[PDB]
Amino acid sequence: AQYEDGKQYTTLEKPVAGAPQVLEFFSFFCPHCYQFEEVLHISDNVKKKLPEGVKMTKYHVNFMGGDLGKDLTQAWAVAMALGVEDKVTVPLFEGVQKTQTIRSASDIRDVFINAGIKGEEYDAAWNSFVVKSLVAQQEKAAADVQLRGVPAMFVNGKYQLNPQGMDTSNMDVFVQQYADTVKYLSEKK
Repeated sequence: AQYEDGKQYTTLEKPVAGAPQVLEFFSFFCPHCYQFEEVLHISDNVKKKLPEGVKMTKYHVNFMGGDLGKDLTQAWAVAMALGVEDKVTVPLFEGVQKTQTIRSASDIRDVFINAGIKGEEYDAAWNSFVVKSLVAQQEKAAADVQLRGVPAMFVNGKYQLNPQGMDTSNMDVFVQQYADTVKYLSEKK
């Protein structure tokens, strides 16, 4: 087969009912995740290959970066609640990995302020129970798939992407293979 269970993807031994159709996990501390988002633009290219209106979900994880890592999971919940992911993803990645200026929860807040989210609005969302619920959803989704590494992509709660053996000598060819593979997995019956 051109797509083989155990090679380009794995079938979860314990599938997850009700899971998002396309579910990515990342950490702003995760170096491959910086490449995936800032250089390869994996999420955007998967989106362009799936039908218009499929739900893609992207969650942050707690198991990298200790205290600040868990602060970033709560900040990502704020980003999802306010719908400002496209404004803060680059400065959060660069603040953690490029300039390394994000060292406290206040430094995270500064990134939102600089991106145009008013301090009053960020603070209200940060302390809101809507955000607490999104934090819980992120933790539960990770536990549902027994998540131990990032970046990770899961399709229909049933399949995990395995990019590790794919040819990465050409970054556009690799991104296309990745997206075509997600599309194939989404179409499995």
